[PDB]
Amino acid sequence: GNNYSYIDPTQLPYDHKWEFPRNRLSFGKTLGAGAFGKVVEATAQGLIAAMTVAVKMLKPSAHSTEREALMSELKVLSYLGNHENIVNLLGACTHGGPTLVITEYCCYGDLLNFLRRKRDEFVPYKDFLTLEHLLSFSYQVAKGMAFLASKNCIHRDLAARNILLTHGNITKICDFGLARDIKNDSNYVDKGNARLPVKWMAPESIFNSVYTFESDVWSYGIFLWELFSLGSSPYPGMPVDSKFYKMIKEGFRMSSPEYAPAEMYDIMKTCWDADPDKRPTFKQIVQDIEKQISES
Ligand SMILES: CC1(COc2ccc3c(c2)ncn3-c2ccc3cccc(N4CCC(N)CC4)c3n2)COC1
Repeated sequence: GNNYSYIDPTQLPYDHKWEFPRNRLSFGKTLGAGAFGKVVEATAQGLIAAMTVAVKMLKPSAHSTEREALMSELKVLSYLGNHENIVNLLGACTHGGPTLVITEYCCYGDLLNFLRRKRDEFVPYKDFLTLEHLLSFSYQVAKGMAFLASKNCIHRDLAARNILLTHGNITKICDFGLARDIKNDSNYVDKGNARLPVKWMAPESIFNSVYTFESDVWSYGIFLWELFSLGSSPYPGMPVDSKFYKMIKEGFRMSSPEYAPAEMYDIMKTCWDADPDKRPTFKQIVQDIEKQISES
């Protein structure tokens, strides 16, 4: 009985099959900077000639616990494996300097800014943005999240800003700094003291700091609202304050975006069930969207 346990991927050794020499890595422009650190475009010569990649790194002032967390994220990505709809791990630099995590590069950037740029040219039916594209995006994000859940992982920051768009209109979930394997407890209780994405969070995460497969599903529902509203900020007209929390707890939910199909707003509503047990799984969401695509 006690001779069997769940292998914790963050306790496994770093596998040097990922190691890439930093003297073949040339940094280009900065792609983003924030609590996650710094992300740059780069060329990784000979990782496969020259492929364009993204490289995540910490600020030079970073704490030892920040540095350990980047190593832990590397181990999580190493254990997770490859999927079409995530920003995949390609390599790392783990000695001779600060840790660098090398991942796929997505030339169109984040989906939120993409949507906000294409808002004015959007037309529901027929390059330009159409209802068909938005359904495809909903499907691909659900497939990436189903994959994470099939590996017993939660992302904890699902939002349009953390979805990237690459060639062929393929969407990829990015930023795994907060992702966790929850095989042992079937939840995660956040002990951190960082700023949190309150308007994307399930009420049980706000109130009790508990994260689960089902709280990722809540966030997916908020993502759907962002998507079909073409990049509107969620809960318009509502600051994050005592009024906001009271309303969410009492059962307030956002109305449908104008261009959301009724069956997609139906998914949103089940993602936001107050009872986590009544929310759908990503597996169920994928099957639902599949059938909507086929019926279109
Ligand atoms: C639009 C252009 C392209 O932009 C980009 C941006 C990030 C790009 C990118 C192309 N390929 C990849 N990544 C990544 C990769 C890992 C990341 C790990 C953590 C955080 C990230 N980001 C993106 C979203 C987040 N909300 C803010 C920081 C990350 N990004 C073409 O010139 C910019």
